[PDB]
Amino acid sequence: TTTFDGPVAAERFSADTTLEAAFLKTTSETNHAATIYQAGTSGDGAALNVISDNPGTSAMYLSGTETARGTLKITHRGYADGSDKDAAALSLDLRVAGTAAQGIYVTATNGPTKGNLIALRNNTGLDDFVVKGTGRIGVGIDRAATPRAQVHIVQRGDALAALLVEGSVRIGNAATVPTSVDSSGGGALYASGGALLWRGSNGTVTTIAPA
Amino acid sequence: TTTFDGPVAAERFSADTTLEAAFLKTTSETNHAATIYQAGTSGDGAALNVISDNPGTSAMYLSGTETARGTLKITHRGYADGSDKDAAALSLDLRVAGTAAQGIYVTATNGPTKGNLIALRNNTGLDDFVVKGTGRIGVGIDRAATPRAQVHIVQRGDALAALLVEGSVRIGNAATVPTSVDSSGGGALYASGGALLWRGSNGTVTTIAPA
Amino acid sequence: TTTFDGPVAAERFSADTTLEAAFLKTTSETNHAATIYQAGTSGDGAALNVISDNPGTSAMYLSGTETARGTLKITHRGYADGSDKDAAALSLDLRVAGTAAQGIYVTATNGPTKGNLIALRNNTGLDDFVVKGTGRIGVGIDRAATPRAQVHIVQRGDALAALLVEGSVRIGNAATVPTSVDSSGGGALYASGGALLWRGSNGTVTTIAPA
Ligand code: NA
Ligand code: NA
Ligand code: NA
Repeated sequence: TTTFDGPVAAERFSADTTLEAAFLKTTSETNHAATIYQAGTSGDGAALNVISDNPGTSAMYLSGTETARGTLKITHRGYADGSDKDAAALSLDLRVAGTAAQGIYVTATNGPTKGNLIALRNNTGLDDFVVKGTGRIGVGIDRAATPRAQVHIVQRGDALAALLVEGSVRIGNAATVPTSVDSSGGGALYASGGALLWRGSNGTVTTIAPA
Repeated sequence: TTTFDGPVAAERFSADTTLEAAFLKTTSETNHAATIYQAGTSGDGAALNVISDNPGTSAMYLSGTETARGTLKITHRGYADGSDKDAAALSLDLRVAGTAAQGIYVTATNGPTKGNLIALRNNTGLDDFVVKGTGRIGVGIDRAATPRAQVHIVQRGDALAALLVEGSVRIGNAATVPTSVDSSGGGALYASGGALLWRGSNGTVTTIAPA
Repeated sequence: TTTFDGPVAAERFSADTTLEAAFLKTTSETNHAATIYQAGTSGDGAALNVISDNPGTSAMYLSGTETARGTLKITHRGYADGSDKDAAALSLDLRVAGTAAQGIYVTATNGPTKGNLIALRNNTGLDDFVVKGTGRIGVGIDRAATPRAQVHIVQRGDALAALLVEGSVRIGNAATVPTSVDSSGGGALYASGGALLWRGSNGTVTTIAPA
């Protein structure tokens, strides 16, 4: 063993070992524990290449305790001319035909979070796609609004419909008969005893078609 | 070149080079290859800061061969008082106006996986949002259940509707006329020859409105 | 301080410090800046283990400027026998009961991207689930096609319906009355003045049920 009381600088560091090759611990209010930087401006060089051959353990663990930031924060620095149309911030490949591996898995093992499970926020003023902690889904709703149904879709822009279905729509019997409609007016379409019914905004209930 | 036959300890390691700055290889059944740890409890210090200026290659590659874990596993250690409402496990920023970069891209280049493409599982007993390997989507279905349509939504909790649409609903002609309904009863709404039809649970088929 | 003019090799590198423990900078068109490799084929060893105790800063930052690749690229090397049914490429755990932390957050802080916010592409020829830069959503649409509504669902495979709703469907009044239908034929279902209406493919408009 060799102990340097100060910093070491070198052209390169390498270890091929049965010990843990690196343990880098920093305690500071200003310094990161590690910076890895690829300054090349072309070629086949990444900043960081991580590989595991061990099937019994995650190739990589990341744990944080942030109050107002992402545990992993990924920035893609794009191009004003749109020459990055084939790039992504995050790309996942599930390789090997026959695999049953999942793509993205999100849970909360001590109990449900009160925060959004996913929030895609590209267009100003909107939640393009959001799944709330409650499980309700918004599609084009006002940003940070509470969805007013299990799934809430708003027709935006020059879209000609809120919803297109190329196929049939099954509607199960409602467990509770509606007594109201949405604040956007219109009405409530539901099944009751196998029949199709509409409650309109003025409170008229019509059986449209029988069981 | 300098070869240490044993471990090296130092106050800091730095390299500014044209070689690969670090190669850390471990072969073990108990040791990780590398641990990076920020022990600070406040300030602007991260554990790991990775940057690339090379547009021709991913800033970071991660490859694993896990049988029952995530290739990247991210844990956010939260707070019982909800003081982490602005935090996230994963945060992506697509910067530079004019960019055409994508957010999240998932595929399976050797053939389709049999596992879930995404599974958001916050609430006990439920799949809040799941996209199966088949492409079917569940919203509030029982956890791990097979969706019973291309998209299957269940009205949960105190939601007043399964689906709210602020706009019109287009229904294309069904390629195959329904001959059955869902196990939750109710019926099947479909278009046929431009007309709107309902099949009820007792098998009655009604043309509600003409083409 | 100690300066090595050449490469250093050792059995292990460790630092427990108040400085940044590691700064690894490479400028090259062929070399990565760092490779971390777990060559073990069993056990509890990961390649990389990253931990932060600092709540004021992301545990990990990643920044890239790719034109045609992912900033973070994750590959899971699977198994032909499906013995990886419990594995995932990305796994997120929001821990601590009471937490309000979010799962996945995606935005574009300089203005909207023109690329897909999320694209799940498992089945050949299809977009299983895609959210376009515009916010439109496709479910089973042809891969890379533009959705023809805010949400566009296609009944695929042996699914018996495009959409199943176990609950009621609220339809708000349409801000603009439809004057056309989809290219898949059928018609347009909408609310108008609290009433339910259908426009069929031949242009007939029927009030199905009153407000
Ligand atoms: Na639009
Ligand atoms: Na609820
Ligand atoms: Na199917």
